[PDB]
Amino acid sequence: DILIVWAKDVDEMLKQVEILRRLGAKQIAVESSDWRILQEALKKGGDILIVNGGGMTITFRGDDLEALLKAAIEMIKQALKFGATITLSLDGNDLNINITGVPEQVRKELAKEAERLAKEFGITVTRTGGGDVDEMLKQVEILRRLGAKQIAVESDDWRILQEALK
Amino acid sequence: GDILIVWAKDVDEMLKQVEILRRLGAKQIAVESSDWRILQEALKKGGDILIVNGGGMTITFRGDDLEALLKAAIEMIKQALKFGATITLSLDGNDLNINITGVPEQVRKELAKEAERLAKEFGITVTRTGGGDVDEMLKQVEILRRLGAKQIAVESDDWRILQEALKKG
Ligand SMILES: [Tb+3]
Repeated sequence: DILIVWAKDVDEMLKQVEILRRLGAKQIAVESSDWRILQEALKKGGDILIVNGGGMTITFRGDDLEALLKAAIEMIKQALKFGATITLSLDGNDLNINITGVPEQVRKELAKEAERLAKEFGITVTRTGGGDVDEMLKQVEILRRLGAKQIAVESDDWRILQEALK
Repeated sequence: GDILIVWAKDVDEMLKQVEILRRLGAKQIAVESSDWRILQEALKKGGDILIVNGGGMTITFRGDDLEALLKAAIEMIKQALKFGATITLSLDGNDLNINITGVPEQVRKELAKEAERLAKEFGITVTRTGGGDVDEMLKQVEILRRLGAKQIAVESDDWRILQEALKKG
């Protein structure tokens, strides 16, 4: 079997991999949309790299944790209406919202609603993951040239990302 | 070539995605899902690499009032984030499906109580299900292997789930 560490933070990733290595895990894969986490996973001896090229992460930032929640609520209602799977975690002043299981048209709508909500509630929003096909080709080659022998690519929607196979 | 993973929560979308990749000449396609039906269907249609990702404390709210499920959803997110938990939600017809990870068993018990409380308040049912238990995962993994899964991976953001899966693997 393979154990896959879904990693959102480089230091969280390193701790999780070491915890599993300590207990004798022989096949550790690290999964991220963050190229930095994948490069650090590779240096620390991750057996498989999984490039997550699908979904979307919306991060609301602000010292008013109430205002982050109120924006996150409107995103959640919108995302659930579109049939999304939504994962939420509060990491300091960052409310992290991962959205999967929706097509590109819905990704674009939820990104614009996230930007609107940020201004309405007077907070900051950053969007990551589901980057362009050229960037994925470029960064996957960088992983290979760094010595990555085992790369998998993951998406909930291959209708655009199929361009990467041509 | 690289192994290409199709993440799926719908069986029909899963098959369409696998066909897109197969049409372009993808040699090794993996299917990833928390839904054991979708993983089983991936095997029936000739797949053999599967990723199981649904581990943790799984709770289902059920009701005819969509707006009451939505309200209970919001309140559970508030409560989860307060305890520093990671919360995954999906609205599947009249069922709001929730998975809680990143916390110890002591914190799991507290969020289960608040789930039963919010069920009563908003006039909906809660099913505290062992679907996310690693014992349930191992049983379902054995079924996948007997249905022809040659490569199984267990995925989580929670080191506690992967640790428990390693020890019993
Ligand atoms: Tb995955």
